[PDB]
Amino acid sequence: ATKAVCVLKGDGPVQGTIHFEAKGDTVVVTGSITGLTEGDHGFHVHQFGDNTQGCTSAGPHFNPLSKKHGGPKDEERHVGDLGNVTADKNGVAIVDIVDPLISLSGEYSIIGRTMVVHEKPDDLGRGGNEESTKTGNAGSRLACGVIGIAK
Amino acid sequence: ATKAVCVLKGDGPVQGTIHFEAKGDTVVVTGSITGLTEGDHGFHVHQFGDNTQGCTSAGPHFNPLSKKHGGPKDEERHVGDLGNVTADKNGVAIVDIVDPLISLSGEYSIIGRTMVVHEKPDDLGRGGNEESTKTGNAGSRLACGVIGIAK
Ligand SMILES: [Cu+]
Ligand SMILES: [Cu+]
Ligand SMILES: [Zn+2]
Ligand SMILES: [Zn+2]
Repeated sequence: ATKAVCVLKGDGPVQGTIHFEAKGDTVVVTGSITGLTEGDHGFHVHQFGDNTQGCTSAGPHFNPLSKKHGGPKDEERHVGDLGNVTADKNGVAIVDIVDPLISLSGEYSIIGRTMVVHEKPDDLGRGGNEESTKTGNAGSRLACGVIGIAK
Repeated sequence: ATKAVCVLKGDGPVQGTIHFEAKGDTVVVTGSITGLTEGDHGFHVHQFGDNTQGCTSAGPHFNPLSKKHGGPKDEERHVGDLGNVTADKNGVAIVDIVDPLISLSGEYSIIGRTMVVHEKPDDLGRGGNEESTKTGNAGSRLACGVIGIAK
């Protein structure tokens, strides 16, 4: 794909639509997520596009390079590690990301994988417990969607 | 991918879980769809994995070869044309398909595309009208899901 889209859904108030575009050699990630608590929320590509057990069956973060969890600017990060989206007082987080590791084709393709927004801020792998190095302590998955080819 | 999965959801009673496995040069499609009226129901891969407008934003049957609509055993068929699933009196259709045209990788890859189950039987391009030649007269989209990568 050159364009992809993801509709985030869960059991609670959180919803969103995420768009992806292969621009130049990078992927531009845009959209919005609504119904969030104010502040940062972990935002990641999870390995499986599998919603059979809700957002749980999406598996861990997309990680073809077998690294520990990090922030999007880190060398040591998962390919899926897109950092945090930040909700305002109205519950709206505007997604605006350009990422060097994700792709919409080949080895790094996130098509058919899952976008997940989480309950808590991602500590970007700097929390100092084992959990930080896996998920950034971002906690439960509020909404997710399988990433699909868009027109 | 080598395995894929789709969760079909819509605005009514119909839902399902469809699994896909690359086997030799085919894709094995298994699963079930529940909440259907008894009888045949059109079942196709559609072009976009785009659920922003429910099943409508999936677009047409996946058709990279620009062919007319057919049944899965026809030479003249869309890549996405998987025929019908058949619901019993209890409303359960068991999906058991082997298809050589859809793929889980490359040009005919259905990863990131949308599986759709329909209101009416698919006449397999044999209804004698113009619509038959596009959609098999399978009617409304009861449920759909983006096909994602599975473990
Ligand atoms: Cu995540
Ligand atoms: Cu269809
Ligand atoms: Zn991670
Ligand atoms: Zn067709």
